[PDB]
Amino acid sequence: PRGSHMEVPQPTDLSFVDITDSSIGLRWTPLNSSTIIGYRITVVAAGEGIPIFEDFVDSSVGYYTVTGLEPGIDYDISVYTVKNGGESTPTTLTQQTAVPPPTDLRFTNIGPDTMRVTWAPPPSIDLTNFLVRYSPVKNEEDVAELSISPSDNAVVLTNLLPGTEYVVSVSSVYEQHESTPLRGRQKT
Repeated sequence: PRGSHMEVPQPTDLSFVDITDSSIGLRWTPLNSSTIIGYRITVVAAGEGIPIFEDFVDSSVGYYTVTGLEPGIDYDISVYTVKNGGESTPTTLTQQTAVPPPTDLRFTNIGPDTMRVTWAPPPSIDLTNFLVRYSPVKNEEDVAELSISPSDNAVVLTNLLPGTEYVVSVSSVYEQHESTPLRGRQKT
């Protein structure tokens, strides 16, 4: 088959960085095979079959990018070492672009048992909702939850206990997938 040889090693140390705004960066360490032609990289969502993406770089390149990925969906990335119409077996790994969390959580005690909580939503994403979780700092198991409109950047928590500290987390939710929690704590 491929015959003429000293096999074509694949690369190693495949690395993937994401979020930062839909941009996935893929980097790796050069293969061993002497006189390489370049690399071929594919990114494919882990499900249906049409959305595969491909890019090809030169031998002197060790990274490449893919844009506008879907938040919360798993992608498999494969890098092949290329040598004039000859390719190595690929190295691969999976990546799940994070759902952008909200930012800058602010507390405003508006009553002895009431507090207003506001935040800045993640720009450029049509969220399903924000999920608010809160509980006393001494009993995180007495957590309470609230599902807030994606167009809403605030919520009033009521019926809180006097002289009590609460832990409040706000999470973006996009098709069942939550962002890391935006967390803060305040005392009534």
